[PDB]
Amino acid sequence: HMDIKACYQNAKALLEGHFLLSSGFHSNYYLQSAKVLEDPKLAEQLALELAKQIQEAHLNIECVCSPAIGGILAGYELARALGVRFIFTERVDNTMALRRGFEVKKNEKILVCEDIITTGKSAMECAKVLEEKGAQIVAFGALANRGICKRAHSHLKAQEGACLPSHLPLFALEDFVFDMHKPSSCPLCATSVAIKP
Ligand SMILES: [Zn+2]
Repeated sequence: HMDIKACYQNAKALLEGHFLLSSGFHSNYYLQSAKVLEDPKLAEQLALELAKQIQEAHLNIECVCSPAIGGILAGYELARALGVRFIFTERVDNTMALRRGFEVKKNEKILVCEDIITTGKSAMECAKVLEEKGAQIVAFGALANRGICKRAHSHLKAQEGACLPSHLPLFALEDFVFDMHKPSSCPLCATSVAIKP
């Protein structure tokens, strides 16, 4: 229904250039999700669209959790759209932890939401914190997917670097598949220097 790519493009959330990503791969694009989430009206509309997919799955989500900082707004709007509670994990002494008095009930059905899933590494660190507290991780969610992890309802395949488990669904609005080059085989490196975004 919502034109996802046009939303991100109009918001100037799509940076074109030469970037060294967290996976070690070089790309001609980078996504700045904060440029979309800056607008609560856009964030709500995207979260309502995401919730439709989640509800079709009948997973009985009781709580949405996000790893701080970037995943916070997306997960929070998703929790509002689902009519459930929202909690977040944060890095304390360089390790993911659940603070702020947030508590998890034993076997609480939690969806781990991010603003964007690249490798799914931060989402996995968040899920491990919750599982150790007795929670059941039933799904992963994101507004945008980088085509590294496979999302539900897509004909794309999971790639090298994917960290999310194969037995749990990932729900995302769209796949933002960019050129991914190995650093020793990057065509952009011939013309410019790759910078960390
Ligand atoms: Zn390069």
